[PDB]
Amino acid sequence: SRTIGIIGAPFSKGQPRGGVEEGPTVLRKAGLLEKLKEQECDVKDYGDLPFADIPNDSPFQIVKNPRSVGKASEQLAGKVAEVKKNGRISLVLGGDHSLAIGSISGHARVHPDLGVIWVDAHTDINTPLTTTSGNLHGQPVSFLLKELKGKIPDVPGFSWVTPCISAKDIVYIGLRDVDPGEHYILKTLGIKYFSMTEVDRLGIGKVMEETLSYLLGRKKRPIHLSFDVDGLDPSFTPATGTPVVGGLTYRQGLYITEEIYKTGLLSGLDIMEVNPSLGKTPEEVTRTVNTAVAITLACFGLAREGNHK
Amino acid sequence: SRTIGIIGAPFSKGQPRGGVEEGPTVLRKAGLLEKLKEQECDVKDYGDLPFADIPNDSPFQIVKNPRSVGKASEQLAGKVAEVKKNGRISLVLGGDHSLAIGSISGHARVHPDLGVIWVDAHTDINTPLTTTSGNLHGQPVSFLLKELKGKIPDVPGFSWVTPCISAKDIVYIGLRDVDPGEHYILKTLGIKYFSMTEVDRLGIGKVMEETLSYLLGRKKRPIHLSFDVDGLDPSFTPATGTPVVGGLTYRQGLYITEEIYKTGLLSGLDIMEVNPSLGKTPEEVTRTVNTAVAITLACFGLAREGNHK
Amino acid sequence: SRTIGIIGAPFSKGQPRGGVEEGPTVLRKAGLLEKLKEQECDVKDYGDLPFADIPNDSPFQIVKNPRSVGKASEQLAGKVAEVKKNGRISLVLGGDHSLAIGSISGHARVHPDLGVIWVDAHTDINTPLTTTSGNLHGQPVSFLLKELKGKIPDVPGFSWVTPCISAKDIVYIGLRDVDPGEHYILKTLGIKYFSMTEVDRLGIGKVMEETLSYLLGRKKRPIHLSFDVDGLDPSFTPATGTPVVGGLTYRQGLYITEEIYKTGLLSGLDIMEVNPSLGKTPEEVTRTVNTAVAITLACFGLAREGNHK
Ligand SMILES: N[C@@H](CSCC[B-](O)(O)O)C(=O)O
Ligand SMILES: N[C@@H](CSCC[B-](O)(O)O)C(=O)O
Ligand SMILES: N[C@@H](CSCC[B-](O)(O)O)C(=O)O
Ligand SMILES: [Mn+2]
Ligand SMILES: [Mn+2]
Ligand SMILES: [Mn+2]
Ligand SMILES: [Mn+2]
Ligand SMILES: [Mn+2]
Ligand SMILES: [Mn+2]
Repeated sequence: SRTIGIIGAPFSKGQPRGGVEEGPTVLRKAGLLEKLKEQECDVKDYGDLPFADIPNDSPFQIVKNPRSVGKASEQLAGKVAEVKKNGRISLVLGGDHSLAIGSISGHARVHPDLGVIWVDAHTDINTPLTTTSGNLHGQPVSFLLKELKGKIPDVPGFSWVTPCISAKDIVYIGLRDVDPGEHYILKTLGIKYFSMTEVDRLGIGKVMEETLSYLLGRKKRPIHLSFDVDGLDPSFTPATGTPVVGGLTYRQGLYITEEIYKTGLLSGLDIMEVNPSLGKTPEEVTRTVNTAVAITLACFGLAREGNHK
Repeated sequence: SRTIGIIGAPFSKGQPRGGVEEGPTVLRKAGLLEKLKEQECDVKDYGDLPFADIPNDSPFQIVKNPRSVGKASEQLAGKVAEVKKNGRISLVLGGDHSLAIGSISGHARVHPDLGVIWVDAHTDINTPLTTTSGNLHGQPVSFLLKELKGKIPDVPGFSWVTPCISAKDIVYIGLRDVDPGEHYILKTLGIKYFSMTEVDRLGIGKVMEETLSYLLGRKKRPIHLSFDVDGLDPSFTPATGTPVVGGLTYRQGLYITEEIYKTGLLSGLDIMEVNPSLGKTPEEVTRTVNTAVAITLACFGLAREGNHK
Repeated sequence: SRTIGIIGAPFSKGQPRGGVEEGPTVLRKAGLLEKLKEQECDVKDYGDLPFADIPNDSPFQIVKNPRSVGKASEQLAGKVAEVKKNGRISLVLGGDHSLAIGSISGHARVHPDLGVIWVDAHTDINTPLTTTSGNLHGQPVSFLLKELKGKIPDVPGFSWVTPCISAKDIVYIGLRDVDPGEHYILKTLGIKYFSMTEVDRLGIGKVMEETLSYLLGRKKRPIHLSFDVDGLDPSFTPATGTPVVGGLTYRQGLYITEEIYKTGLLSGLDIMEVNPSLGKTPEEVTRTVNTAVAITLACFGLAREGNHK
């Protein structure tokens, strides 16, 4: 069938609010393993990677925690190749979406041919020289992008990085807050993206068919879904660090995942940007966490129409 | 025009929470008659059927209140034929969705040629031998289904039942919680169904056109819409006994009904599973009840674009 | 590029609740000017028109404040021609949707060839002789409509009015509460309209393409978008005087505006029916006001996918 390879990643130095490290914990305690098990799958729990804080991690210009971040992605990069090595799907319940540099790295080391689906309200493609806020959780893509190589400077922590995916091989879904420089990158590189504008025009039914035919048209290669919880409307996932209104509906989040699942080409998965601490009432934490589990499971089989052996 | 035949059915022994018997009451007191009247229709209020509790109604295996349930459907079965007999549309504001065995019975006795539209978050097609919870409110379809005859055992209360509708003559809309055995029945019998997955893919616009062309393609026969309030998202109908998230929007519920109305082939209608007692605030009761009325009326003419004589 | 011409219009005598006059104020204080500026546009703030209350404004039959209303539209009519005169888009943050008679007047005086997009949960096409409630905020269209001339009586305050737009030149979007007489006008005149029923059938993607091809098919003429905040669901714009459930989603409101913007044929705009006083919590005021700004800006360039110079 499809074997799962779990990697907990309680990292938060890719952005300001630390709580995001609570993700693996909360995710796990919400009953993620048993639920996957209730389905058809050999869950391999490679545990939570221990990250040793970098004592002297002085900024690169305005970029905070570069080494702290770059190593977490390096550590994670190795691991992710080990699970893809044991012929299993890599499942990364992350902290901040900066780890994406890591996930996609180890995955590519194995399947350099993969295709990416970036579900997120943000592009996360700012470079170390375009970032305004200066947080790394919003620049992962620019490190992975081949056509962007040369645009990216030499930052402490990422000597190891080698651009793996090309502009013609990633698709964005759920975008509604792109920085002026990120938009310039989007249109100039010719990146395929479905902002909330297109989801409204085509509906999620057409959006999914187009993303997948655009990705799996020529060849049937490995798929990597980087999933940022803030891709969905804050009424479904309120406990995120950077939420925007006009997001994807509970149902829309479930359609994407069921459709990706259905192709059976998923090789890598990451569930990012959830921070229970940032939720208002205790139920908003429940609402953001449960919704998160409700999506992971759909990726691994669960369909609203039913299942059976 | 189209004459209405009202039948109140305060039954609840098809499931655990009794409040569902409040439906006819609350429905009526919400001003259902006058509103229908405000439109074009001869409302015939055949009243609320008096159900005498069955003193000794011991379970059939794990199936509770079999006789209590089977007779309510038998009583109701008769009545429903009387209204279809007086050339009127049968309108059943029910209690629990177990009465469906009854509604569809008396209706079929008259128009054995009818077609069914099961709007519900659940299939309600468990047999007396597949039911896990063991409640009858989640097995009505298996009693009505011809291809299922032979699968259904001999249970106290339903000697009278004769499978009326066939697998190729019912359509499910709003499904998102189907039991492992129910799903096996769905796919094996080749039943037409639009789970929330398809509503997301095709949108309600295409879903309605496809359900109706699939049903009314060959011939223009009678239509029976069994409507379970939990078919809609619990933010619109929170006062239900078994609600699921990811449901149908207020607007989507209204589109189905306006489209069914527009065909003018509606012969039977049932509004089930509403239980005011199960609502949190007093307004959630108002929200679930009013939404319910807002759908009934659409079935009988009211259109968001307007009306006039 | 596209120059903006602002006209504040704190008018409320077109309906009962006065607060609607707070619109220009709240709108402005919410940072509307700077935000437009953040984009590409020469904002011309022609200020808030001073309206002198009419001491003796006795009703015309059941029509309250006729002169008070008719002059506000006359005053506004002049002004709107001045901004269209300075080759700028007319932006009218109004009070009650009765001012529409005015906006569309001065605009037409300049571009008698314009096309109209009436986004609203209501048709607002009752005549002085069909109006039941008797409020003018729900009859603006009947004064502007050519085919309706002759149906409209001679009411104090509007001798100046000359029907500018024809039945084949306006489109309604977001309708869900049309009076029996308004519906009769709709169907008889052959007016193009997309009630919530059609938005559900075609989705907003098809709705926008059809409205614009129906309007801009033959010729590429000026566009006037009259925007009533109650066109959207009261969960997005709760602080309105006459809100209805089943409305347009935040996202749907944004799609319309981005699509209208994209044609680059917008010449006139009005943002009506917002009344902060009528909101429950202080945040519902924030929710209704911010949502309003989020739409204005989309009309003038802001796109969820991004922007840049
Ligand atoms: N435009 C923002 C992007 S924040 C992105 C956050 B997240 O990882 O959740 O997408 C910046 O420059 O930090
Ligand atoms: N799978 C559940 C179905 S409960 C159905 C409830 B109702 O009538 O509301 O659809 C069971 O076996 O009882
Ligand atoms: N049918 C109502 C329409 S109220 C319309 C209000 B508004 O301007 O917001 O659309 C009447 O006759 O007053
Ligand atoms: Mn992200
Ligand atoms: Mn994000
Ligand atoms: Mn049911
Ligand atoms: Mn149900
Ligand atoms: Mn209006
Ligand atoms: Mn309105």
